[PDB]
Amino acid sequence: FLTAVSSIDTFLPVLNEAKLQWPTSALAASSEELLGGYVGSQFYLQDGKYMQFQIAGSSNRCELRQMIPDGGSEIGWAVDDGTTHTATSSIVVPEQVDGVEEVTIMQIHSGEAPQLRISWIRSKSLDGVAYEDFIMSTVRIGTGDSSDNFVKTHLADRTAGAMSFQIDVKDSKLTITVNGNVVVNGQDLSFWDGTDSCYFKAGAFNNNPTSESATARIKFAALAWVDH
Repeated sequence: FLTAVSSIDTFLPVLNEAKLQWPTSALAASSEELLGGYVGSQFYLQDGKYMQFQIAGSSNRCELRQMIPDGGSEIGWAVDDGTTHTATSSIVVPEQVDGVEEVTIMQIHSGEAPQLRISWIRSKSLDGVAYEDFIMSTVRIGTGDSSDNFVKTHLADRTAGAMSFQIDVKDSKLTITVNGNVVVNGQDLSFWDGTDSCYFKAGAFNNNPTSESATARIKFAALAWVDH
């Protein structure tokens, strides 16, 4: 059998506060199943140290969804409760195979929409400028579909080596730090004031692939979700 992510200590804190959704939004493994050695080609310990997610198919996913710790049910939090909600990761995004076009690797999501997606993108124009093989943030500042509902930012070109991300939400402001540098500084989340159903996600959520069989693959060297 492939080696399970829970066979080492590194990911136990996040697995204790997550369920796995795979290959759709439906539950694949409870927190206790994750801590108890759930494993497959979609979710296994790679190179002895990475929690690796793999998924093919349009809008399919292999993704952790934040839960109340210690076997609890789904968590929901607010963007302006006075605390800081923080997700920290170290991610190796390998070169993606032909057919994979965009992979969402971290989110803030709520009952009805994603407040934030961090995604790898093969190629895209942002604000009249072309970028290739890069990491992007997409923030929703409304629920509609026109462009005024989104703020998109080039976070970094994809690197061979691990790339760290810190997502901080405090007092209706979002900050994203990449490799220790603030890239998104205090993006307004006040559109979501009153929402108490937000939560973190991380893994691989395959968006708009050109082929249904192309398998997205994302490796986490570290992942934690905390409330300060």
